[PDB]
Amino acid sequence: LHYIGIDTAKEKLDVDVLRPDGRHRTKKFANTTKGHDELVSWLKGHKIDHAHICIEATGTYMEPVAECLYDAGYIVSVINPALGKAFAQSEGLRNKTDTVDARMLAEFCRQKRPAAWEAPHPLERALRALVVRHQALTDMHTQELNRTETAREVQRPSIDAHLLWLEAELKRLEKQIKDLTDDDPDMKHRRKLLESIPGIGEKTSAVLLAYIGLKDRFAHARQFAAFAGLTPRRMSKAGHVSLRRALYMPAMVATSKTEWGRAFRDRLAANGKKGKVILGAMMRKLAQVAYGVLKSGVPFDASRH
Amino acid sequence: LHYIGIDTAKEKLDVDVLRPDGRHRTKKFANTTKGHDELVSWLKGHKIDHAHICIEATGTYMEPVAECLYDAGYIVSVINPALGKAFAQSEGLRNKTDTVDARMLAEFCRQKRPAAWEAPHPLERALRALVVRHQALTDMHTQELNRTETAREVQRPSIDAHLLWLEAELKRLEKQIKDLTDDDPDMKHRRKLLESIPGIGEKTSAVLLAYIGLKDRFAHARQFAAFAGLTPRRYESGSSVRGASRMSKAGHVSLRRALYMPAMVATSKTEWGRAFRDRLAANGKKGKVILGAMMRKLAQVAYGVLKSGVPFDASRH
Amino acid sequence: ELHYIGIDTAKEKLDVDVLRPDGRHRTKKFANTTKGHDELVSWLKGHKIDHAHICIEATGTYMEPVAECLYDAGYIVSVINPALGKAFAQSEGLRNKTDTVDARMLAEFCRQKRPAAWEAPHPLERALRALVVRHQALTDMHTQELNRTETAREVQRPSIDAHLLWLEAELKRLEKQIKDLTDDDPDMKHRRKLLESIPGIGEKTSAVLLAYIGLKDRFAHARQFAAFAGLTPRRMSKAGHVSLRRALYMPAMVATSKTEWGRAFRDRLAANGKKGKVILGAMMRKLAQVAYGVLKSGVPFDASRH
Amino acid sequence: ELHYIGIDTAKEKLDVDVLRPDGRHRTKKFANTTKGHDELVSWLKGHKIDHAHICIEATGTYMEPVAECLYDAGYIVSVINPALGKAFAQSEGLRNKTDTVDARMLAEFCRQKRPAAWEAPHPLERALRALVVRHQALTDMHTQELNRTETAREVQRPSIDAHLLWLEAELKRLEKQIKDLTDDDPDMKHRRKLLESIPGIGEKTSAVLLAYIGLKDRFAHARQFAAFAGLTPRRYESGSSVRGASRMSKAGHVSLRRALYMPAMVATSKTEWGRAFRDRLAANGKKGKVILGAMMRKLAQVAYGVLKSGVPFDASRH
RNA sequence: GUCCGCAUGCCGUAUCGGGCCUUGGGUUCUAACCUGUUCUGUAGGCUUAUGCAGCGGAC
RNA sequence: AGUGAUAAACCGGACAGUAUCAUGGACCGGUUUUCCCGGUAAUCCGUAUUUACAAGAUUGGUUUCACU
DNA sequence: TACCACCAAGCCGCCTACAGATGAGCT
DNA sequence: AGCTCATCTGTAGGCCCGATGGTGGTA
DNA sequence: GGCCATAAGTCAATCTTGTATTATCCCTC
DNA sequence: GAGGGATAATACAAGATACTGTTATGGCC
Ligand SMILES: [Mg+2]
Ligand SMILES: [Mg+2]
Repeated sequence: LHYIGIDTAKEKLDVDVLRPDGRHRTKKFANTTKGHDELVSWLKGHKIDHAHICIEATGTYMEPVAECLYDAGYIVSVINPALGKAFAQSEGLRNKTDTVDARMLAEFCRQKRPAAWEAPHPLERALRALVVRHQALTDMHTQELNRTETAREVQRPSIDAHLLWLEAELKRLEKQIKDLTDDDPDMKHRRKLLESIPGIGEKTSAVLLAYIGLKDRFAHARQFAAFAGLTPRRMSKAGHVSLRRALYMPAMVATSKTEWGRAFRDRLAANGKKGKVILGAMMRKLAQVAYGVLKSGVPFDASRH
Repeated sequence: LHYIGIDTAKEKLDVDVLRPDGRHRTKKFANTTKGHDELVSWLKGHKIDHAHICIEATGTYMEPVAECLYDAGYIVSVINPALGKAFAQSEGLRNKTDTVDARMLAEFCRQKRPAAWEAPHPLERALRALVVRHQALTDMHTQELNRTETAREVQRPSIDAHLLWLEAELKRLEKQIKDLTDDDPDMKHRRKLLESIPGIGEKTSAVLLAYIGLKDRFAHARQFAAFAGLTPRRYESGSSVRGASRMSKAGHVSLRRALYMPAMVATSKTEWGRAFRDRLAANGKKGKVILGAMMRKLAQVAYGVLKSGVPFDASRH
Repeated sequence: ELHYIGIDTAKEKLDVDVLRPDGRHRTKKFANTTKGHDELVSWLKGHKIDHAHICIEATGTYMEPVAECLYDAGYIVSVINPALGKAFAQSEGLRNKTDTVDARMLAEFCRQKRPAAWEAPHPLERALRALVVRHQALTDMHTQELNRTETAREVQRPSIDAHLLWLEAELKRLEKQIKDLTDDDPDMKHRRKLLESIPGIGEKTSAVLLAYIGLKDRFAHARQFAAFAGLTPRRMSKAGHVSLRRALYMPAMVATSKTEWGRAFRDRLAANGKKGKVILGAMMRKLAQVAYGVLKSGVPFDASRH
Repeated sequence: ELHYIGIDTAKEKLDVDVLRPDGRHRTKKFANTTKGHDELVSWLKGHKIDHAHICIEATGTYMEPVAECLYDAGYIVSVINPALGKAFAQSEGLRNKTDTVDARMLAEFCRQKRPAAWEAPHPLERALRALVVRHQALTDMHTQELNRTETAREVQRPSIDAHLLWLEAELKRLEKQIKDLTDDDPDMKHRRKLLESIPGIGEKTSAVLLAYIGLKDRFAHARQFAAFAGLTPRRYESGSSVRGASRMSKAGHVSLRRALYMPAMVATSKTEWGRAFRDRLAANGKKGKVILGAMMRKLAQVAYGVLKSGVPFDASRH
């Protein structure tokens, strides 16, 4: 088994093979479809038919080659970049260059032996992309709302026109998301179970499903809550902001309007916890119950809480 | 002469009068048209005819009251908020650094006697409003344009549609600005003089007018350079202390923002610009340091030309 | 007919800025020397300046001679805390810092703020403080070498031991020098005896307190003295003499632990639910206030009042 | 066959964690005493642990005796830079319970990395470094008092003058004690003579350099000794976009880095080979202190070079 | 009711330190070239939230 | 200490933002310092958007409960 | 009358000015 | 043998630990 | 079956990669 | 003569004040 490290850039790839005997092989490639073919050819050139490849999450510049090597039939791992930086410091490295990083990643692979990566389902990729687009347009719509507060009279026609455009466009995406989840019989069913939870509506169901996916990729619900950066360490905040920000207003709706939510708020209030500390706790709980309900395959039963 | 201070908020006003004798008269008001009428009456109630009012520039909530008192005929000073905080710290070592109350503003007014404020011409306000809007739409366009780079294919129809809208809207505002400056013969002429400067185009001239204004508010061109936050901040003391000169940045950000690309166009493509670039480069100045220097020069020539009242002359450089 | 004068000070040079009643400025630079200081007094009297308020920032000890020179000439002198000067320059909206700008900034500070006048301290006050701060300097150095013995290699120990002996001997020499100083003067002898009467204050703390309070009662209220040490909260401000605050911590600790009036104070705050160091912080402030109080009363400490 | 052991050391206690080949752990705490260390060795020999690789943090003087003990017992001992330990913890997960490193973590550090073996210094190497470090302490105290002389009150001056005389005498005594140490050892005498042959390196710097280089040549290349002193430039590059500015890394012994500044200033100013080097970089757009930083690195590298070569400084090579 | 006097209550997390560890990247390849801003120090200044409560005195 | 179970309990302060304010040090002519008066589109002192923007990554600690 | 162990727990200042080191060539 | 002068904006990471003074109690 | 008001409000995740602005010159229909 | 593309610059640090929106549910028409 060889151990390969790839540093990624927009234009180039730096590759570092670490052979069983211990010697290295290094080569640069263009980060293109042609270059990716040159890479696989080069590996099979040196009779490397079994290898574990390690690569940092670097924008979306690492995604094409990761899929290419997965299809060629290698074990690919796409590591969190923060681990890589810490590992470099554990190795005592005194420089940051592309060839240094590529070699560092081969060692990371060998020593740590990280979990294998799997390309998401096309529908999961599509759903995620729409949910991310929807958040962007909501942010822009909120920016333009803030402006109406202090807008001059001459500025106001321009702002009103943009708000109309943004509202139509948000409405269009919400339909595109609905059509996506309705077509797939799995997603249609899984979304309806999420919405059974009091506090989770149309919007929050789409975001949860976009990050949970189709299959059960988490073994336990507490892992999903960790993935969202909601577990304490203060909250770690080591997880997707898009997922975490989506849960805040549902947390308020639950703690206030819903029966099971109030119960949680009251118990924590009795122990002496402040407003946002309870909301923090409820965010984590919603995440954890969301993954719970899906595993069960059964509508939200309030009796358990 | 009385010295009044007004601490402003969205909803409420807080007023503190300082009498010549030294006694105070304080009263809170609503921040409404009705509220502002009570204030003027309450001052004229206590036979306060001549006063110097000092308000701090918190935003658009304090503009109506400032205009109200200016019309009532009092002297109004609208002060930079950072001066207020600094003044409080000059008044003692153990002062609260999260408040400047109406009393503090009355003392500020007495000690410093700040320069009088003047309500901008309706035409100047309109121009500044459109220019500020244009910059906001430019920023939103840049955001969406950055997103095209890495966008997923399902996202691209949405982003493309938004870019078309934003481009059309930007083009509408540009025409709306042009129509404003053309309809006033003072602005039409002043804008033509600015655009005679190599490196100043349609977009930059509109910014420069919005801040320079109709009248000549500044006595000297160097003051306008300071106003934009472009002059180098010297830091020297005795023999030991020798800090490095840097751009002060203590000035209007929207001006400072507008001049960086003009500066880069001047030093690269124009004769008078390259001349300046070469001299500083010889003297050992780095690339972006020369841009900073050219930004200040453009500001200072912009004001100079308008004073001179004649097109840009290269012979002066 | 009062002029306003600002002086920015350096090791070598002075930068003077006279602001006249009519509102115009006169400026000149002088050497920071005895000869230079005489030229300044002459230059002022050559412009017919008899009355003037002079403002100068505390800048090491490089401004102490000129401040004394002008005070003798009959001018009003203010020595301002330089943190105030900086804030004022910001309030004035200045965009540069030079020796010429600062001299002009200080003349305006003088005109606008009209700060309190400065009084040159008594030679005895000036000597007592000199000895006390030197004593702390040696204590800090002794503590350094004492830390070193913990982890010292064997070959280093003869050197460290030798230094500890020398420092201990020197510390006794100063303690005697301080005792001799506050025995010759009848006023200091009485006042030092009054301070020691407080349970929690001994030989060392008494001399520190006497150095900062001084001979004459230059504070109006007790909390003013507590603020001068930086003990009043705002969480403690720290905006005061660190050498004075330093000196009260261990006195505070022995007071709350092994005195009647201290334990009484500790218990009161313990009942209301305060942490250990919060009570010490509180006792430091209280010790400062009582110390000042006892002196103004002029009678030994009485526990009844607390 | 090989076990991996981590030890977490405090002043009073030792926490030990043995990682067995199979994967199970053994844990037992000990006193940080001579009795404790003998108990530890017996406990390992109890469980038939003959070959092991122990990993300890370099926290100071409290961990040195147990390291000595285990080295003599015949185990492989590694004494790691604590900053590596903290970084290793963060490489194991994103949301660890604590940032603290424990004996278990150290045993895992040992397994994954197999760090280089530690070697107990020679008594004379230990003596020399101790004296040199004492000399730097007294120099700093002497500097303090010199600064005070400037702005002292006249009543304070008798005390400051007295202390200065004492410190001057003690520095002089301790310099002679260093000279007597190196003169008595024929190896150290020769190596010190070689270092002084370099223009820019005198008595004070040669002693510092020996204290960190030592009797035997531990570094494979001279550039590694420059890295050891923290004198090499740290590059920061990625892709087209990311491009930081190279600065002195400073990841290394401050004592070395402190010692070489004035030699570098003497070399670039007064010596033939150092003026040559100054002039070349000054021909490029390099500032004074930038050139000084470069010369500091060069002196470290040449110092180690000359010792390895075993022959006095040859100017021809520069 | 008002104005002063407080060694009063409420508010208060001091300050100085010490020791130890550190085996670059690229190149024309290791005492060469490109890439390099040391280690620390010193002195001085600091006048209430009397804000609110108590308590005492005067009118 | 390891393994399994967990929609329970203890630990938990989310994101995104918006608007607005800013009159150099000095130099060149008079006076013969500055100030003041007159002049400054020149020279020396300058690392923009006082947080420029975009994208991607993130599989808890512990307590109960079983088994070794 | 002189000597000794103990209290608290490691969690945060703002400014205005200053200075030293070592080694090689020159007196 | 003693003296002078060469450098000026600021910015590595971690882990282990100790002393101060004054008083009541003890010898 | 459709529309509005309300709940919280002091302060602090880590990294790996990218790109825009305006105005004048220059080349192409 | 109008329309569109290419181009210049790169280590980062260092002022204040006033404010607002998100979603999902149980209430109301
Ligand atoms: Mg990378
Ligand atoms: Mg000064």
